[PDB]
Amino acid sequence: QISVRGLAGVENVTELKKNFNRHLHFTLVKDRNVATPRDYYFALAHTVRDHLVGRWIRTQQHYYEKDPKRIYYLSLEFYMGRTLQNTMVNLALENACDEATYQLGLDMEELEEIEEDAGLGNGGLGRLAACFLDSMATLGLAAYGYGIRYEFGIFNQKICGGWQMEEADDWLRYGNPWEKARPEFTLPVHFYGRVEHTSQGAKWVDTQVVLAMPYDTPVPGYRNNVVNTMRLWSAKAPNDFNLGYIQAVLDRNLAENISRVLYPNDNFFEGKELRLKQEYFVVAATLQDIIRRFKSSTNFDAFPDKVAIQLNDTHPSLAIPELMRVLVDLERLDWDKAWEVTVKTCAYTNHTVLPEALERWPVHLLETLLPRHLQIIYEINQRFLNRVAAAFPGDVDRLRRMSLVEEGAVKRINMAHLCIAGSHAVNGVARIHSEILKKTIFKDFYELEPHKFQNKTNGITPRRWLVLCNPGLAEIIAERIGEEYISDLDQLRKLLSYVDDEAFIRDVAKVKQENKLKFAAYLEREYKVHINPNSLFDVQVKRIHEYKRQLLNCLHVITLYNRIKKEPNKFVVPRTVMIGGKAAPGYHMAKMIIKLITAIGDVVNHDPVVGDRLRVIFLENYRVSLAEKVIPAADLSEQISTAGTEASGTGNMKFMLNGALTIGTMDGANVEMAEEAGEENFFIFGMRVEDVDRLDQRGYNAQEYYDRIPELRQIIEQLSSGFFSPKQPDLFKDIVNMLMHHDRFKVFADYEEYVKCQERVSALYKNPREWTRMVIRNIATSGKFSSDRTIAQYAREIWGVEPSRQRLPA
Amino acid sequence: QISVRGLAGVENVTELKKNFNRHLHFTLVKDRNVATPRDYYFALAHTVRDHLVGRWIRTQQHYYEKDPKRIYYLSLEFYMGRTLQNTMVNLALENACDEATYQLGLDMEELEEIEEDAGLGNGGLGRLAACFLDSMATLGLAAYGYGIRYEFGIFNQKICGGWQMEEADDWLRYGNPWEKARPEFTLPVHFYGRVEHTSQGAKWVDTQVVLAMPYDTPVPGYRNNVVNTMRLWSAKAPNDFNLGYIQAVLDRNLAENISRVLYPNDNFFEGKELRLKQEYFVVAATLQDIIRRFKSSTNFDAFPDKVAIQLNDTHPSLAIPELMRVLVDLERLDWDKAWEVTVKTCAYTNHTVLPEALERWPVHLLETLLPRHLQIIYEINQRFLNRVAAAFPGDVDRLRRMSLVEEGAVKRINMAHLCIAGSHAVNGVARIHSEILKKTIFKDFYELEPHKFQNKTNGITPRRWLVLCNPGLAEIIAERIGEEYISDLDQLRKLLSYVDDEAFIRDVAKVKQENKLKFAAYLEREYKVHINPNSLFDVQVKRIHEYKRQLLNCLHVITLYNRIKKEPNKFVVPRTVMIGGKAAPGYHMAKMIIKLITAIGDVVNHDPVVGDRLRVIFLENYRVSLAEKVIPAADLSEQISTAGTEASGTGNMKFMLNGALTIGTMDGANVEMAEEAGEENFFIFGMRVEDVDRLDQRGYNAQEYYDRIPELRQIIEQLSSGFFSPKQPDLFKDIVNMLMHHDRFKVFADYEEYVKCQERVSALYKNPREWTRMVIRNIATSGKFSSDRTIAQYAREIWGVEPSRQRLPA
Ligand SMILES: O=c1[nH]c(=O)n([C@@H]2O[C@H](CO)[C@@H](O)[C@H](O)[C@H]2O)c(=O)[nH]1
Ligand SMILES: O=c1[nH]c(=O)n([C@@H]2O[C@H](CO)[C@@H](O)[C@H](O)[C@H]2O)c(=O)[nH]1
Ligand SMILES: O=c1[nH]c(=O)n([C@@H]2O[C@H](CO)[C@@H](O)[C@H](O)[C@H]2O)c(=O)[nH]1
Ligand SMILES: O=c1[nH]c(=O)n([C@@H]2O[C@H](CO)[C@@H](O)[C@H](O)[C@H]2O)c(=O)[nH]1
Repeated sequence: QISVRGLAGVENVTELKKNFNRHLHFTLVKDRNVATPRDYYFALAHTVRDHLVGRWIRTQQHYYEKDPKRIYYLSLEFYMGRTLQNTMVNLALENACDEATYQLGLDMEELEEIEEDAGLGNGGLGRLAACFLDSMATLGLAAYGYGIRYEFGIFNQKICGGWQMEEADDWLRYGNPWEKARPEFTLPVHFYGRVEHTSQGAKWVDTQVVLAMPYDTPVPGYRNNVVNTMRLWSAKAPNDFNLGYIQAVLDRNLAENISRVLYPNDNFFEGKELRLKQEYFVVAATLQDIIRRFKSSTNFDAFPDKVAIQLNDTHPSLAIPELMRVLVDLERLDWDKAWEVTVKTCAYTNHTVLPEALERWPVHLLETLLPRHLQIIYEINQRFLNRVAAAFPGDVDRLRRMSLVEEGAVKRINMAHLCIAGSHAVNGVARIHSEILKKTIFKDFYELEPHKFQNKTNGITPRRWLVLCNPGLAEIIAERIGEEYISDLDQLRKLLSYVDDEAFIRDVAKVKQENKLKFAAYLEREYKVHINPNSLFDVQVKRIHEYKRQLLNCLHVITLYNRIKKEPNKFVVPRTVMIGGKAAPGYHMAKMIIKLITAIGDVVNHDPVVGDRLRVIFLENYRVSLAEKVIPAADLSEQISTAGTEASGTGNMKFMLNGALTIGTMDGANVEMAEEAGEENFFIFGMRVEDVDRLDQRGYNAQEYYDRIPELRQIIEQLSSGFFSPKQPDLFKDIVNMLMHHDRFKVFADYEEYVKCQERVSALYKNPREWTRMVIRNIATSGKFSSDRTIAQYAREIWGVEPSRQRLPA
Repeated sequence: QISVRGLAGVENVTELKKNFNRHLHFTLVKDRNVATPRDYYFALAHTVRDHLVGRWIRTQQHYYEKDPKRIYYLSLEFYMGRTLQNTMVNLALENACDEATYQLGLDMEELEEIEEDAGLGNGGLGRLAACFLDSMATLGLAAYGYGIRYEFGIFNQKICGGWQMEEADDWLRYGNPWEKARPEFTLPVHFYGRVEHTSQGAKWVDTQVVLAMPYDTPVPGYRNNVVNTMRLWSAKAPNDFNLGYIQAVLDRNLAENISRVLYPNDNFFEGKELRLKQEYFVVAATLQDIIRRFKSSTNFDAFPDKVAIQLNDTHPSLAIPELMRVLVDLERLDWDKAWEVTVKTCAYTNHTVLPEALERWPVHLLETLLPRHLQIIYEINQRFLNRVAAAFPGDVDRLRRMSLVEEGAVKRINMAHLCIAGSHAVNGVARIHSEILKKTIFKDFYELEPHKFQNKTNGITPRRWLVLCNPGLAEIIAERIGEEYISDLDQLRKLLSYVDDEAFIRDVAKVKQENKLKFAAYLEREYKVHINPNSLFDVQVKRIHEYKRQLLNCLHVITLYNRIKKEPNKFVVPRTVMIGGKAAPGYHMAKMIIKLITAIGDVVNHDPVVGDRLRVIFLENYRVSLAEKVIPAADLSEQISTAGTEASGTGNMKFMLNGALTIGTMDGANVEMAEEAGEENFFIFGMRVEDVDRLDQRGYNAQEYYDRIPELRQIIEQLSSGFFSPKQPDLFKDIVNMLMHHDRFKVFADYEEYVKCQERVSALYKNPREWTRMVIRNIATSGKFSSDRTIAQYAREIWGVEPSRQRLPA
């Protein structure tokens, strides 16, 4: 059908059809008479999977032959989403499979919707790991993703009575055709026990054993025949476990609960023992696997030359003391040599400066669960502080500020300090974020070892986030500049010479209108809700959090509603405001924000006077697959976090690449996006980081804004009086109280400028031609935000390896 | 290689090899360089499985087209063992696969040993269900086996310090290539709740829901292209289950524990709630499946004409009240009509008369877990007793004896009485057993409804128990009379005309010697233990129980040892005594019997004076796969249960079919075996049932035997003094006490005759030629014990269907 989807050759279509029928018969054990849509989906999945195996086997054989330096990306989250379409795109099989299924009398798009999302992540951090794996394979790096195979991923969100309800994400229910169990590589992981100090070295004994069984999933690079591996560990009890008889067998569940479920917290630390076990479980199994592969290449001096370990946040921070344990206790290396190897092998990526998100584990927990690691951490701390004392003699406060051990109510271990001390590189995820790290929270560390600190601005993969979710846009672009940009996004700059091209302007606007019509139809199909496709699609999708300020968006929506009610027969640019995202189960305020959104919609969407001029819809169960649908249909991207709180943001990049203009604060990657496109082509507003600091020094008083802004006062009075909750007048009392007395994120402070800025947005939308020309200027300069650029920087500046765009023989 | 293993055609061997390589590549994702023996086993399993699918799909389509009466065999146990070789045998692919793997440079026998046994059963009862499925498919019946897919089957037995140690049987660890999940047929099962009586009928509400997910396994008939289905249910929690968040997800384990593990009790009732849940779980899911299939053929009058439900023991007895519940509460049929349909649909098989094995569930348990079923059971009881009262006016004691409800400490429901009342046929499993049912335990019921009682003597499948485990014997037999006997075992009688044939006599003896050499080698291979292949292989394998009297065997062994020590230089026929079997985890006496066996071996096997004249070995982890190895190598089969206790026995039939002579009591099927072969060709000894009754009436006093038999007294004194347990002199005090003061099975009473009989056995073994001629007379008359004969009788006399030997187009 479309160019960028590859060729539909005669031979290939014929081959695909016969293999599809073979799998339906032999694999699914069914015939066309009793086969269900799900049966057809699996028949197609197995058919596409077959095309991966050959490349998968030779890629790994290749690495064995060439023995290049290996990159190990450790993360407790991999937000993969669906795999079928992504695999077809990277193998250039989309059109052939589309044709083949068509001839079999089937609609491939219908079958694609049957696949469950692999929701092994919460949001940005988990998605970043997924985009990175794609880019590493596309850049020919010998990379491996290591994580946990959660039985239950992020919960499915249901909205009942306007409230969020959570239900288990049993994604493995019907089976996963993409994974391959490798029980032959099962490894033992130890817990509890005690430390014995013998003649030669310490020994960790009397431990409880839990087995780690790996499951491998293929990660195909973009049309380069490279297929890397994502290995996820599953917990298994040993057969002699607890061995009444029946009860002993049933208690196996205890040990296996380790890989049962993903903790649903986004940017928030919850110090639960089960979480600590998950963190050590992935680290312990992964390192044994790494060392095994290394020995199968005694000379640990060359370990850093053949191995690079990237820690995604502090979640896998235990890799540092665990590597020391193995080298010192098992391999018998002297401490100094072991430490040298560890530091040169490990690199750490920091993701958010919010204090409530930092991992600080109680010493009593580590003491009971990992006694040897606690001892190693104390020793690391002792030697690190000796270095600090020698560099800054007499600076006693610096010593306590930098310690890995925090004193107080309960002693805790600051995992971020542990990661900085044991890594040769520490990076932030956006220029402004990395600068904040050096200027504030890690100032002491930067002064001691300035060379360790770097910046690696985040990115997104243009495969899933353009070609896959927005084929129409990828096509009109390819028509003008070719297909090379798909793996070299910087080439999009060539589109700048088309900003005045009437044909192009018209095509860009047509693609957007088509995406909006498709999404508008989807809303009625699966969610039965009417919306006007001619309105401006104003969307904010991301996890619900106070710092992301979905509340500021709500205030604007209510402002628009009150203005309309005041002057009913006055023209206003029609808008469909869409807000979506999940709230962590125990985050009360976030759950109240969701209720507020649906409550506003209940009032606005049923007011006769408003008509189709304003609609407020809450996008239920926002996840990767839904993002792929709504982002291509958006006109306006809301990135309005308080300056200095959003480390980077990645959703913002997805919107920019798909033809939406951005309204946001100078926070995270927004700053670099505006810099790339030009501030005149971005809708910037609000306080800058410096402004926020000035306000804090002075003392933030929300009352002041309430007293001086009539429109704001009206809104707060409506909320307090029960205007949006008739049967429950004080339902939103907690929200009003927080906004008025303890708003850590200064919602009111940016209210006026935000509303003003939104007016400028509506003004531009009234001029279709100029709105589109600004869109083109955004798409044309979004190249810097490809994760291929990000990974190339990690490879050269941190891992010490060169990326390759060379194809492998298929 | 051998005739009975089919042809190794040029085309087929070529096809098998390419498909084997295809699976190793695409299915296992490996190459010949990294493939392990397990990888090769799976490659072979998937290759053979492919040959099943076509026949499986058309067999089921066939039943849909012809709509024959369906037979549903409900059992909580299906002791299947391995599936690879059995599948090749029934598809006539053994030689082709042997050749194909040979050419690939692989040993098929080595690969077959890699497959895990499907140990979803405890012993005879579970194995009977497995043999039955094979015969039903071979006889072309539209039959379905319904059970539970236990995650953990019967525990693996380890012997440590002479004691039994149990370890979890994680048989699904590496995956099961034979099963096919059918999540599309997932059904809800209800528990707890309460009963609401409305205007029209009662309603079961406020229940907890557990999902039942079916897994289908193919059951191939012998070379007739028929492939039936064994459907096993797995428990799954609903996604809204219990929906802190984390804990709610982790608590899903509670509900899913239902299908977690098989209760390891053999011939013993343990009234645990979890077991009751398993029993209802299988019954509830199965009946919904049956009714669905029935409606997809309103007219429940014809239900009994299209459906037959066979209850294997009382374990699935809840099918009766559950069928009534559905018909009355859901379909709205009047009670009388519903009862008529139920009785005509259900048939019940009784398996043992031991009182401790009878299921008698506490009313308080049924009251809380299945409130509606308890009400239905009371109503059934009320109407049944009204019938009894009318038939035997004034016989008040008969009323209390026949009640389904037992009064006393705690009220209980006698499930056997429930089954008799609600079934149109009740059968015993051996002639003597069925007679005992009518004369004793079910006398009252027989007098009320004599027509209901029948006999169906057990049998074993000649496919697994001859062709598969003893190809050498099947071959020399085929050479003389053809291959027809494999599916018509009665033809073995033709071998009687070869009893004087010198060539045949020599071949029979050669095959046995070969089997013994092979087994003797196996013992050293996997268990490192030396034995003399020239000795008489005396074996007793079956679950450890007091009624089976492994203790009587022990007394004989010790007698032989004491006699040798007394007259060292006197000649005696060499023997290797082998005893094997598992003991239920909580059965103390059985565990003590195992310890006694190993203790005897410790003394006997290391006594210089004995030499290789006597060896005592305990066969560890006795299971189906081990039975297939030891039975073909046996010379003497020990079937020595106290007369009247072994309902039938089936191991006895396996030994008779494989060339071993039998020493046993006139109990269970032993009586019919001796009758078929002729008492002169059997080694019968001990009390008959009538003798046991006389002793009980008089009062059994073990002391008498001890006082009058010097050799017996010596043995008991050795046991008491610590002769077999030096470091622990009183280790066997419990055994001696039981034998002397409360032996329910009269071990001493049969001691003298047993030892005398064993002397006659040794006398015959000294004459190779005559021993073999007697063996031939046994094999020649073992035809009656084929499960094909058993199933043909069930089909004609109970289910109302005609068996067919017609092939289906492949
Ligand atoms: O994901 C979450 N983010 C949050 O900000 N919180 C918040 O943490 C605060 C510090 O303990 C509490 O005071 C708040 O009541 C709580 O909502 C959560 O409980 N969960
Ligand atoms: O637990 C967390 N979850 C997250 O999603 N993040 C996020 O990681 C992203 C990738 O670097 C950043 O772009 C986001 O700004 C950050 O909030 C965190 O920093 N921490
Ligand atoms: O499988 C088993 N078979 C048994 O015979 N027993 C027996 O049941 C008897 C009745 O309660 C007890 O008195 C015995 O001590 C026990 O070993 C078991 O505990 N388990
Ligand atoms: O729990 C039980 N397990 C058993 O193995 N049996 C057995 O079932 C067999 C098949 O009918 C019989 O041949 C055995 O004699 C009987 O003990 C029972 O009767 N009960």
